Amino acid sequence: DIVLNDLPFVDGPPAEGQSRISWIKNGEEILGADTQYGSEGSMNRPTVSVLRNVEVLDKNIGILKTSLETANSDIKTIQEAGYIPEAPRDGQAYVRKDGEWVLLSTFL
Amino acid sequence: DIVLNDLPFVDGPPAEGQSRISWIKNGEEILGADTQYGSEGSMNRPTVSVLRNVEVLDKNIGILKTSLETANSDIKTIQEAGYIPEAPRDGQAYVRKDGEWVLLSTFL
Amino acid sequence: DIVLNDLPFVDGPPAEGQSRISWIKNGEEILGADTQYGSEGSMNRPTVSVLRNVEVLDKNIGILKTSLETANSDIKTIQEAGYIPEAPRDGQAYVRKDGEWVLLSTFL
Repeated sequence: DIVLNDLPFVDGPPAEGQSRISWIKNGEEILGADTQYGSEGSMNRPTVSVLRNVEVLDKNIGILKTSLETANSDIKTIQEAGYIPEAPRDGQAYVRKDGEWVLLSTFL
Repeated sequence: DIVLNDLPFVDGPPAEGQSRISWIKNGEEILGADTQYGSEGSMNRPTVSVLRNVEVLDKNIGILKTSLETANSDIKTIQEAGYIPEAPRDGQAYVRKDGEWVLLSTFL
Repeated sequence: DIVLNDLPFVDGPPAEGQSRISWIKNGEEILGADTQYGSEGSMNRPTVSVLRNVEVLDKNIGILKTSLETANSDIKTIQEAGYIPEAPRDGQAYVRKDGEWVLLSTFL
């Protein structure tokens, strides 16, 4: 069975591998980042955690995609296998000739 | 066909089961939460809605995973079924013996 | 193979079709939107980008869903095809009659 990543942040009690998101609180210092690409500061904090979740969802979609591509290829192989369908169910015996079922009695 | 959950929040006119996200507006009071795990306050508001969407995406990925696991098991069953491939198409009749196609004429 | 959309915003160096998310920075003017449904303003900015990503994930899940629905239908068709399983492997020849394998020798 398919193993996916759990979301790293939750708005509620966390399970293994998870942390509880920290929403912006009244009373805490309201801050942003001090570099051009940093993500620190309370104003960014919960949004960063939501993005961490989004990155994991993207990876999980990729895991499903790979498995589905394999399923699609496996299906195509089965479709191309040339498996033979049932013969008539009419109390008569059949043999295989030129991609069809032919009565055994025509040869006896 | 597979039934997934619609995203509960949209940045545009909503359809059934959806609400329009409320971005932070100039003039409104800029607030956070008053408890350690609450998510209230304008500073959190749109981020909370985006997280609601993320939670639904996670569930939808799970629905696809379950369906794909069933597909994978169904494919494995077909692969293990021992279905028989076509016989030669050469104007001759064939019968089945020891997992192969053998000429009927060898028995007559 | 299945073609999905790349996420438009990343917290790191972008690849083709991507932009680097701009987190809220100390020193920049802290602003929201000036209309009831606009998303402008630094306070909304990274959250908007995360939502853009969420919208793309939703679309990608839909692409997988369509492909998986086709796989499921293709599997059902194979299951309903009436393909014939192997005959006994016992050194004897078999012919097909009434949905079963019957010994050729019973007809000779």
